[PDB]
Amino acid sequence: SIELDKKMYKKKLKVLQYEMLNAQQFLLKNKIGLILVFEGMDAAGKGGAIKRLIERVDPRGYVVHPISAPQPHELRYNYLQRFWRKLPQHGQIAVFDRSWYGRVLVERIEGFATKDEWSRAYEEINNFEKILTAGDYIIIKFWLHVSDEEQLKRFKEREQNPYKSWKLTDEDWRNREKSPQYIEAANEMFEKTDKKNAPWVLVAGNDKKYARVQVLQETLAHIEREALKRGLHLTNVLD
Ligand SMILES: Cc1cn([C@H]2C[C@H](O)[C@@H](COP(=O)(O)O)O2)c(=O)[nH]c1=O
Repeated sequence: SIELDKKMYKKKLKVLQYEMLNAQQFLLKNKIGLILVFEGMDAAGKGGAIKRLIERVDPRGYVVHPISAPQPHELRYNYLQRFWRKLPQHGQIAVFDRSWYGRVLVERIEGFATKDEWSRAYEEINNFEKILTAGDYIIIKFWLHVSDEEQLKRFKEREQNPYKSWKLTDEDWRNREKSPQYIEAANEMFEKTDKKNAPWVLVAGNDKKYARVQVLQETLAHIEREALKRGLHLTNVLD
């Protein structure tokens, strides 16, 4: 595939979003749930890619969960409990903007999880996801990669953006210094939890338009593959 100008990007995006709406109706009709994980550094473009992914999908059929730090009430349970509570029904879509993989990313880097906790978490997470995918759930995980210089450009845009500058803090700037550790943790995560039933898709995120298109294409492709594995064929169930 090639990069496209804005008009052709818009047309390709519109077709892919129609196909995503159709795929949602297909998964609902066949009562197969869909779980999408998004991870990546601050300003990697997770939020915008999610917005394009579900923009034309029926709002009754999905929930986007913006995941932040566990609250004190959530820490009274196992770290996966707050995520168990958010799982979609069969036939519904759940999007996790950050996810249980925080156990092996920010919580590992910041020392919130002990060494034993994050060390054993890879197989705990594999086993959890396998429970779901052996039943009636499809899981895809996306890592949006962004360069340090592109992230810096986006931080400066945010600090000049009246809708976003209130949220950018000195702590975020300082956390940019921890990026090497995050990259190492993400690479170990990829090595240990990239599974056939629950793949990691690495998304080239420096160009937002390409990232949005790729997220849509990869979601649709894995839905079609998993449909085939289940003896079903994705067709147009809209018209
Ligand atoms: C998303 C997330 C953040 N955190 C921590 C990191 C920071 O100390 C704090 C706020 O992070 P945030 O500003 O990126 O949401 O919460 C966790 O411990 N676990 C998580 O899953």
